[PDB]
Amino acid sequence: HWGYGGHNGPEHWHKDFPIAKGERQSPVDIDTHTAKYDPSLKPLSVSYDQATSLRILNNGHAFNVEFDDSQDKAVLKGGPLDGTYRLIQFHFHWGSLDGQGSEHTVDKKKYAAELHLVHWNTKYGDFGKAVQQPDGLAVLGIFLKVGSAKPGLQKVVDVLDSIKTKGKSADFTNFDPRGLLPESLDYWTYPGSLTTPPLLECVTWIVLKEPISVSSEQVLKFRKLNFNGEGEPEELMVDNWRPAQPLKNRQIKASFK
Ligand SMILES: CCNC(=O)c1ccc(S(N)(=O)=O)cc1
Ligand SMILES: [Zn+2]
Repeated sequence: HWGYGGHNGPEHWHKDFPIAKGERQSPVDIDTHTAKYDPSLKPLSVSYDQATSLRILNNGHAFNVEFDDSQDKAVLKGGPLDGTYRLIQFHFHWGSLDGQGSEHTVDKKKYAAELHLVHWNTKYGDFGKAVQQPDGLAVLGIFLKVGSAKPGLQKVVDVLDSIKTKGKSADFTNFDPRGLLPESLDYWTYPGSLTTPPLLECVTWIVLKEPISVSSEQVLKFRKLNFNGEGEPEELMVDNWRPAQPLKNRQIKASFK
């Protein structure tokens, strides 16, 4: 199976998922000196007031906080998007040490982690149909740096002990994802892909410029998770990030001057 180990990591994925070498793969490096301000981009509308989180799952590659997406509760609109995108899950990618972990980079800088809030375009009816479309998904990406603690992250880190290994889940209701956002919603955007197999080219990426700060203790708790299942040899869940892929024939646009 694919992973981020010594023998099944990102450089191997193309053998089962040839789109790994496609034309709109993610993540990418964001060159802040080449991305152009686009005055036609609108403010992002993040409407998370009615979000309903349900569960948190260790799926062997990350942990996903899952939401009820059976109605337009938590939605993303505006920005570069046409239409309404419903929040289905969020997860993170992170490193074995603070100097790596993000998927996107900014002028080659790697952040300690990156949060992905995954949304699907409701014009396609369900998530599985949305991932087959070039405008099916919108993923809001937020960098994490280590410094002050993020109060709104602590409920997530304190449940992690209960989902240490692959296939474990826990009830996770009433979690408010607004507590994971930075102050500013200035962003970069470009067309890309899922960053894990099947690597489908179905994503409008929206990457916030302002990182959130998390504490060393918070990220250390992500790094105590396991990729393996219960009872199997322990492999810490660290360095679950794909490195930057070729930009090819794409432009990265900035929402801000
Ligand atoms: C189809 C099963 N895979 C997913 O639904 C999926 C969602 C988001 C991302 S990411 N890392 O680009 O936000 C990758 C994969
Ligand atoms: Zn992701």
